[PDB]
Amino acid sequence: VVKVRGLPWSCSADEVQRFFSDCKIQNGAQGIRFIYTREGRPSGEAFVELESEDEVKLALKKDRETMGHRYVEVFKSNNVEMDWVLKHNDGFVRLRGLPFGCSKEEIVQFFSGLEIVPNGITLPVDFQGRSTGEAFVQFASQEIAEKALKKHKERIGHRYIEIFKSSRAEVRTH
Repeated sequence: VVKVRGLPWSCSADEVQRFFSDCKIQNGAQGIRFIYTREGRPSGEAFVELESEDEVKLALKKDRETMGHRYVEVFKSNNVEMDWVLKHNDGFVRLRGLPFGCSKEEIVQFFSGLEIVPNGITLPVDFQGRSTGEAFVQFASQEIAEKALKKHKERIGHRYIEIFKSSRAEVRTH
């Protein structure tokens, strides 16, 4: 059990196997289990199933290896962590592809109508410190969040802010 982060949303199961060629992935391609959202799309974070305990060190070795044009975070995990995953009531919204220096003030001004819960915007950072380009948003109600989803690609600066219906589980994993 080796948790992965920063993987692309348009990647294949063989791409992570080719990325982790040094390691012998248990249960072939089935072992490289992706973590999906409530919408169904892949999150960007995966759950790799390393066969041997010695291969875990070989897996963790590529902690900041460049998969094309981005850094991939690699971290050790427990089998219990993999079991507790929710993919398939909640007022969460997965925001994706945001301007570089995008502020919480910019995001609140964007959804000027739909109410956000206190400190709703939970904008996460990469291991280096920079913003991931994605964000979260806990609205006051699920019905409020549903309305937010209607603006699924409005321009913020010069970016179609892709909005997806997420959950608290995805927010806790980030």
